[PDB]
Amino acid sequence: RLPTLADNEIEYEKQIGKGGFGLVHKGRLVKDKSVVAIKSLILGDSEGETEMIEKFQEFQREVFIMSNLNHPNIVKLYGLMHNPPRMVMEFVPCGDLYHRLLDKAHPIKWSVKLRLMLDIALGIEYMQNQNPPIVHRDLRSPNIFLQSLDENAPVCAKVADFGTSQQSVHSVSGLLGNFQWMAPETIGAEEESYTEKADTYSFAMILYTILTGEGPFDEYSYGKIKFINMIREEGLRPTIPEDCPPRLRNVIELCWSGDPKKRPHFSYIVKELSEL
Ligand SMILES: Nc1ncnc2c1ncn2[C@@H]1O[C@H](COP(=O)(O)OP(=O)(O)CP(=O)(O)O)[C@@H](O)[C@H]1O
Repeated sequence: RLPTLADNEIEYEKQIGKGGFGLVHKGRLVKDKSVVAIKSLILGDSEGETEMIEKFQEFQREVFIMSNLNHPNIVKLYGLMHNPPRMVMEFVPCGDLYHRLLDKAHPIKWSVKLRLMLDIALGIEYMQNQNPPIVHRDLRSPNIFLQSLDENAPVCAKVADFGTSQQSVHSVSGLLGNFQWMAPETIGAEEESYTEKADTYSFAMILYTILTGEGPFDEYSYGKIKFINMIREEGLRPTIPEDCPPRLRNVIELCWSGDPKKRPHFSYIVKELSEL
């Protein structure tokens, strides 16, 4: 169930849109004075081929997945708008995890890192406890939005951008692109199936990037085919630093296991991370 907002129920402020299927605007709900992000669906008729205009299904997939999710560590969908088709999402004020980690002169302090780690873990835990489980398929640092970087804040990090997300009681397949973040069983061929355990692998890469501030696999340089082979067949993984807490190292290593079934349930992951 998703409520409908009219053009008068919200007021626009500005644009900040790097949108995949349109434009993103900042705005406010007239009722709450609540700050809000507006994601529009813009079909460029003078832009793309009839196969490219299948970004409609992405906008759709997002709406469908978002309508069932209600968790503090997942970006909330307030409602839907028409003409154009628009998603009304809560505004997350501190940017995303990818851009914040680029700032080397200002490293995130240890306690805040843990808040971020646990925040994302709780979000994904929620996703995997759904019936059927939510497979995000695009878990990476740009898709983690930062609510606050204060260690005592209610919510520090939120999971976002469920556009390529799949929710099926059966098996899910499809070759994914962004290989440095994605499970080995998702990057080799479309001809093989995978589960929500792929997200558990992606999460390990997110744990690594928070811990080191560095891009996963940035320490290596291979051609695409050689890179995919190493990850799949030779167990190529980013190097966990020697000073990393023993319990965090174990969580990361189990979460990026080549064998998907060895990647832990998030009840275990949350518990382990909370002991850090
Ligand atoms: N709820 C929100 N709160 C604050 N900013 C948001 C937001 N939703 C989107 N944005 C911003 O609007 C822009 C739109 O990006 P979008 O959400 O479409 O991801 P994307 O698909 O562009 C990631 P990539 O470029 O890697 O594919 C981003 O810069 C993001 O920071």
